[PDB]
Amino acid sequence: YFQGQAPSFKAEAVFGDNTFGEVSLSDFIGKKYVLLYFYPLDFTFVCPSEIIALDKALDSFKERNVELLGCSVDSKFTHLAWKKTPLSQGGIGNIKHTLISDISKSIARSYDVLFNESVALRAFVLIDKQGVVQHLLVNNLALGRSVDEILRLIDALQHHEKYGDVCPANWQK
Amino acid sequence: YFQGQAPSFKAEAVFGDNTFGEVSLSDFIGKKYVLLYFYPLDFTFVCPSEIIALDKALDSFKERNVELLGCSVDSKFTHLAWKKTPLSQGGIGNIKHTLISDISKSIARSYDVLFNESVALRAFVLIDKQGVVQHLLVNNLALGRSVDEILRLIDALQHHEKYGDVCPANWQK
Amino acid sequence: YFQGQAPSFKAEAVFGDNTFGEVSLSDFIGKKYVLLYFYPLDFTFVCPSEIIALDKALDSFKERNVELLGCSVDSKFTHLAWKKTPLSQGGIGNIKHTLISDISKSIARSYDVLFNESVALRAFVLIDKQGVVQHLLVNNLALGRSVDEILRLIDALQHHEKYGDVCPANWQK
Amino acid sequence: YFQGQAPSFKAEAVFGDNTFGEVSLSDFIGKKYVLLYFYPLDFTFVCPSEIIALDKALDSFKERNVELLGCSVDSKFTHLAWKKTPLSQGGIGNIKHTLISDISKSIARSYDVLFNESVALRAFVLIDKQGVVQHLLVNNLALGRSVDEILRLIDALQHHEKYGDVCPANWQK
Amino acid sequence: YFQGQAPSFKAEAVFGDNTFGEVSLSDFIGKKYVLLYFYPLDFTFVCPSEIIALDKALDSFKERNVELLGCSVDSKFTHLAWKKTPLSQGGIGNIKHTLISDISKSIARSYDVLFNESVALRAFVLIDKQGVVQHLLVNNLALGRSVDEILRLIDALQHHEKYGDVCPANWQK
Amino acid sequence: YFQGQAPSFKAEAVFGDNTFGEVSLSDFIGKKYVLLYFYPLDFTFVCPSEIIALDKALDSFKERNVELLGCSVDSKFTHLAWKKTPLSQGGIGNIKHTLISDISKSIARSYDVLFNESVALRAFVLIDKQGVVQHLLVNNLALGRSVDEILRLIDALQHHEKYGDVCPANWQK
Amino acid sequence: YFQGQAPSFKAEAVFGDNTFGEVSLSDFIGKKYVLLYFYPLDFTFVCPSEIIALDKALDSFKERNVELLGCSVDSKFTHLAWKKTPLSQGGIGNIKHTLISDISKSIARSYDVLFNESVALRAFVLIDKQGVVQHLLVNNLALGRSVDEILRLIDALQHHEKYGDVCPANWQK
Amino acid sequence: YFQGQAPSFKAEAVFGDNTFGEVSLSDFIGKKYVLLYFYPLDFTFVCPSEIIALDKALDSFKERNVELLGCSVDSKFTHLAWKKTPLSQGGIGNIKHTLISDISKSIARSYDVLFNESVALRAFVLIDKQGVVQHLLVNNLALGRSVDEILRLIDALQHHEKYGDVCPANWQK
Repeated sequence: YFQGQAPSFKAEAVFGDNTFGEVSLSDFIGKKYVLLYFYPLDFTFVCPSEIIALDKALDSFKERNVELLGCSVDSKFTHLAWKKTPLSQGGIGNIKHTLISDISKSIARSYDVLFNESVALRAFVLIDKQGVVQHLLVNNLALGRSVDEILRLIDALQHHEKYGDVCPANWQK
Repeated sequence: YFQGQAPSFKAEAVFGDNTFGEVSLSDFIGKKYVLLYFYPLDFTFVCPSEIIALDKALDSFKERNVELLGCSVDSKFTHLAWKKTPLSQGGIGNIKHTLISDISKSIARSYDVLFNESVALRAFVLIDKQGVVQHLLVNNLALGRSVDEILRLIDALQHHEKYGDVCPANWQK
Repeated sequence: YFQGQAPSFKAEAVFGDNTFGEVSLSDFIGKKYVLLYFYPLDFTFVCPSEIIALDKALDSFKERNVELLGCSVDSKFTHLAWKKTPLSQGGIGNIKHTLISDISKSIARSYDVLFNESVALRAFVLIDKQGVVQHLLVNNLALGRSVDEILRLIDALQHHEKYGDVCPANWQK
Repeated sequence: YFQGQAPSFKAEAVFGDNTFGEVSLSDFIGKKYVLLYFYPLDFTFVCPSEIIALDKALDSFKERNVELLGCSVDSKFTHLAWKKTPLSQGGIGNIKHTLISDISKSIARSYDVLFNESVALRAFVLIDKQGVVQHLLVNNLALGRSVDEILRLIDALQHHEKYGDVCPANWQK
Repeated sequence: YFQGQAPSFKAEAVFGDNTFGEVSLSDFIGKKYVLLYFYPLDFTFVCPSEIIALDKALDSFKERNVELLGCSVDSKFTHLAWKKTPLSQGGIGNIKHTLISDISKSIARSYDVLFNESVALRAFVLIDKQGVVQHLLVNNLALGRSVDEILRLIDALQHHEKYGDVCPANWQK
Repeated sequence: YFQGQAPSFKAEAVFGDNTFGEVSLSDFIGKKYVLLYFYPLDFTFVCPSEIIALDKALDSFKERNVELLGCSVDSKFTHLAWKKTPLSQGGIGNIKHTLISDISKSIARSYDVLFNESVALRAFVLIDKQGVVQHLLVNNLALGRSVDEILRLIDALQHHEKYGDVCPANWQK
Repeated sequence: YFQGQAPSFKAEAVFGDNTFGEVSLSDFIGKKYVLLYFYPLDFTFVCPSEIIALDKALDSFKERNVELLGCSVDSKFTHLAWKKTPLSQGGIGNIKHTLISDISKSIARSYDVLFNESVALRAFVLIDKQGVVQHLLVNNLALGRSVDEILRLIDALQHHEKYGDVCPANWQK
Repeated sequence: YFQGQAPSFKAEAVFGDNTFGEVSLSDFIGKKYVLLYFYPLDFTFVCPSEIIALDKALDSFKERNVELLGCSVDSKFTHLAWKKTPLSQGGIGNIKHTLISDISKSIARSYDVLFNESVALRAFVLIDKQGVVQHLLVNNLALGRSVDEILRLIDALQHHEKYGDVCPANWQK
């Protein structure tokens, strides 16, 4: 879970292109950091503040070599229809980051974010280039407003990998 | 785990006073936010960068109404002896925040941070005034260097509770 | 399963009105016969020949006191968006019979029609006014083309309840 | 069950000849469609309306390349004695289709038609040339009167295999 | 099993009268000794040497206050048809002792005489007026020829209950 | 149990010689019939009527090619001491048939004659030259007085193996 | 096991009197210390060095208020016969301390001294007046020669209860 | 447990040198006898009467070829800090025998001395050169005062291995 590799997955996905494909978490090993996020459902009457805020800050994730992956229990076909629905009609519009489909609910379950065997709870999961979990943000920290905070944690992660931790001055073995 | 209450505990503890007592996570409900952190062991030759950095920033946690709780699998007696050992001799000195004792390893286990049924992995767990988990920081984000980041997440949490999430401008039900 | 009551359910639903509600199979006891049907997913590129054929023959089901219930693993929100998508754009249009939502997949599972813990297989289940299964049609009999056959089975069911079975002429106890 | 092959069996049987043999459901693969039917017991005082009606329509099943298989928990020896009992004395007479014997009750159990670990419930199971279930008719649809309906479903099955389903006119991907 | 009461049962039965009823092993407590016997099947081509030999010696069992109970996995309806079939046509004729029906196979199973979850093995079980097993005869001792031996064991049982065991002359505590 | 081979055993034993050895039930296959008998304990104040009666009739068992095996949960050492105790002092004297020792209670358990995980119940088990159980005599038929009856069953067994069962005169397939 | 009460038992026993009775370990609570010892079997050809050495030192146990209890898997009847066998004939003679009988092997099992579900291993178990285990002596310390050592441990136990442990001179909290 | 080898272990350890290493119980096979002892915790306010008494008698164990091993659930790092704390400040000082670390609590558990999945109970375990348990001393016999008694048991063990047990004079097979 937090000891070694993040739970692996092989899922169906709608790319920025609106073309379908398969995405495995291992595809990003030694290539990109992954910001995997969960949301409950497509097409609801609760505004999709996290998908939109994250997509609005897509270039900030790309500059930091981070692959954004949005995940819900909906099918890839539902994801595509929600992208073909404009924001003015309750849709997400043509977002440019990938939406993965957790139709069997196994992904949500492996990340311990599945609510009453039905929908995923809101969660932000940062995974490093080796496939190791660095953070899990939930509840009042898993909001669209949290984008600025996620990017600061990515900068801290990237800074920590480069320089390591610091020792208290007066401490000695 | 991330759905409702954080795993409950009733543990032995060494207070800032160097006096012993009992601490329950529920003692802080409707009183304080809790920053529960784990570290593997007392008395090792790896500098205690997280205990010291957090204690150096104690006043920043108090101003934000956050109770700092340090936890390892060591006994309260070992915690006390490590506080009575100065930094120059490999100790932590008289830190002013509480060190809880997870002698049965049940706390570490309930937070899924127990490594090979022996020691806890490094972790920072932020819990709100209702006893609900807001974040879990691990691996390269569970360093002493992370203090600035923890406080920014507390400020975001506190800001999010006050104002809620924001909706994309052009989105409509 | 086929001995007494059909598996019970309490599900979310999109009515003919495009209004949301809850539907329990027991709501129809002593009121209506139920033709519960399953299909895999909303929004796919396989034409929805069964939803459309059944809705086109809705008045034939109403005259025979049969409540049509369509079911897939999609949410009620997805069902509503697929109804708000016209046939020319790959939608189902404003169908006048109820679409129930099996978001937890428990309904499909109870009827033994859940394929690889993901989607429901095509199935037509006829249930009497006492809540007892009369038929299960699957595979090459669970097609849109089958509507004429379903109605003939309803007429046979209704005729059998009224008159009972017939005995061979020359047979004697 | 309804996903791939119908439950397989290897049973003792009384043929039209009144000779004994073994019948496996797989014997009919790529040869015949199978109409497997269950009834509770031989020699009862309830007239055998389903065995007799089906045998009276045997030529209609043969013209449609359908093998009729009657099944109860009785032995092949009991089946033979019931065939050697004329209709006027409470028997079935010399029927020309096969009666299989489910002495261990394993067949009934695999088709989920075993009542209180004793006798099979009335059921009509249509199986295609590949050994896949197409329908299950039970309760008020598992009557002798249902013969006309079974044959119409066979005609629909055979028609559906030849031509496939039909798409709604105005629907487009 | 052999410690206290013989396995209890409540079964369907064909009496000497050819009338149907229910028989419980407990009906005979404080009334009769019971000679419960098992055989595999009715209507086979193996002569029913045990049913016939026992019925031919019925008066010898009645004089010794023994109730004869024949048991197989066949239904009461099959038992009745086999009694209505004369010996010359492979039947048992109008036997005057009761044939019980073990349709669920639970009786055979409780006496550990059920062969491959299908038919009962040949067995002679003598039960006393308190419902306690006195003997089990099987294999080459469970033959029709064994009648003379069964009656000698009943005489020994009845003699042993009246007088108890005998002590060796020269033995002393 | 009664289907094929009697439960196998390899036990410690006191022979007629008062010498110790090992006895396996399989040693007698194709050589002797075995009359295995159980009794609760050595050295009690209940006279050993079955050991003594059987030993007094030893020559009758030898003439019929039957190996007598007495069994209790006592050790071979206890068996030997009870044989070295004369009948006048509560012993069995120098009996000439084998006493096997069921120190682990596994033999009694395999024959379903173990009472409250402590001692064996009285039982007479006749086993043929192929190692198959022919009878089990218990309770009021497992007395010392039963010797005459055991020998009559051996004569019937031996007669049945030679000539088989007899068919009723007027019966025909 | 070693935390609170020693495993409880209610066993059959042969007293010094050669009279039979029942012994419960709880009978000695607040009355006597108990030296419970195990040995494999009565009547063997291995001299009973532990029973004899302990009985020869009986008065040393009585002066120290210790109840000696000898235990093996043999019956009380075997124990009595071994006491009625003199030492010159391989017996134990009239020992004056109690021999308990572990016929079900449950006592040996509860003390973890049961060897291959057959006999108890040699063991000396000292139990205090509150029913708490103070020592377990096994293998090369569970010999008849060990009597002097057992009594020294009883003297140490009794001395430790009276005066408690001693603290190192220069040690301070 | 007491049948063959004492539970094996591979543990971290602080040697007399104050250097760290690994200790396996098997390292001492065919070399030394082992006196493995357990105590609950380092750094408590209960004086360490057993560690100190045993270390004060170290030369008596060395002369008898006995390796002293002290064990608690504390880490090797805590053990080292307690040795670097003088007796006057509540420490153990520079003891010259090994302290093993049972950080996972698996050793305590294998010896059945783990109290409430937290700390080990006081116990003295003597193990021979073949790795076989000879004694377990607990409760009021597991005190610092017990050193004189432990050494007398070692002398008895060593004497018993050399000369074996003694037979009662008048006893004969």
